[PDB]
Amino acid sequence: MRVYKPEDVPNVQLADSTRLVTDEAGLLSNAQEEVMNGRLRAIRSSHAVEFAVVTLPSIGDAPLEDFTLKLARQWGVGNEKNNNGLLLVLVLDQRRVRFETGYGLEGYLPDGLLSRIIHDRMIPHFRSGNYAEGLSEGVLAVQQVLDGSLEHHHHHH
Repeated sequence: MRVYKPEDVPNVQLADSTRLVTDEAGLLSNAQEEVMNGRLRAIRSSHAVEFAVVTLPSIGDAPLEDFTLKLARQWGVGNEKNNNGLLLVLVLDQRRVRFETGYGLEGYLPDGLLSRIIHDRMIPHFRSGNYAEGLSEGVLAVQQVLDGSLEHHHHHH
């Protein structure tokens, strides 16, 4: 159990803009991460959306929803409601995940929808102990929402 804060997470969206995946919890693996990289990168191109996935061992007593916002803002992807940007953070000691949308995804992915996706895919796996399966299908769920709506490479500004 190691406590993590926003500036304890490696700022991948400061350099790794083609990966977007961040495993600190040690729950994912190179294969799972690389397959997820292709998914996030596909969205990063097709829908132009900055979708970053992060996993942490523990946040301790830190507020999960506020945590995601703080991390997204410093990375830019959520800096006072960024257009096509979305953050995802998993916390092992809490067994919970939380999404963070800026403003450009409000016409696609509402917070409530993202909250439901947690119950639809993440929870059933976390109950079985499948953290990797929960994350992967949680990401795929968000992906398919966009993939089904934006039939063509769509750029906002």
